[PDB]
Amino acid sequence: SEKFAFQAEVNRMMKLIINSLYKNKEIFLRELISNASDALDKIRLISLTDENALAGNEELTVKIKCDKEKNLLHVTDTGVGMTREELVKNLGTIAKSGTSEFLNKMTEAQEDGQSTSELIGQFGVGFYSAFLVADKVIVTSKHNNDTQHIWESDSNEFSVIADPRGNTLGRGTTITLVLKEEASDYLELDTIKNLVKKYSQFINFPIYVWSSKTETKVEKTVWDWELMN
Ligand SMILES: Nc1ncnc2c1ncn2[C@@H]1O[C@H](C(=O)NCCO)[C@@H](O)[C@H]1O
Repeated sequence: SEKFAFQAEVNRMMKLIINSLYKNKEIFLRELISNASDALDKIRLISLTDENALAGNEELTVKIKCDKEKNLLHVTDTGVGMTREELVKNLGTIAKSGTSEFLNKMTEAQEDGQSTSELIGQFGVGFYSAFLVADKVIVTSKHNNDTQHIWESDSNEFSVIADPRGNTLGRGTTITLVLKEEASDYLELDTIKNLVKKYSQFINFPIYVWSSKTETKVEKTVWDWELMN
């Protein structure tokens, strides 16, 4: 449907982030998990004021799935979600007041030889680190005040469409990563489980990985959400 170019500062930001974490690519998952935590924190706080805030989906979880066969990684939360306008502005521009400070602090850091990965985490701009391991990033989101929408980008542009599938999330957001060939190891359950456990121990919400256990030629395989924190 509707196509957009990234704001120039976001193009600059993306490159800064990519270069900062280029040799620590796994950090992308830490940031997606941190963002999902923030979104969950937000709807939890809204529920203090809105008696019907959780009506679209009564759960408060992060859920992560590998799809080796389709080369996809999904990170789904039932947090606050994003309206169409929010997908466009939050992901495509320097929206928040603090974000603009990131760019300056990031540059002053890289000159003074200070660590920068803490800056990415502190300012919550880690979403773009997804492009370290993904050729395409897809964001499906449902907010109580809007219909379900899909944002998609290969980092050279982005587009937003209303989801033709309707409201499948209930409430929350899915980050779908179309993984680079070099990043296929993030499709392995053992790798993902190890990373999710490392980055979710400090999160105040339950995080699940869609895992499998095979028995016993005759084989029996059991699929279900394995709690990681
Ligand atoms: N899972 C997520 N759920 C709800 N909102 C999310 C989200 N992941 C990112 N966002 C929103 O997009 C913004 C964002 O990550 N912009 C890119 C860096 O500035 C976040 O500040 C947040 O407001």
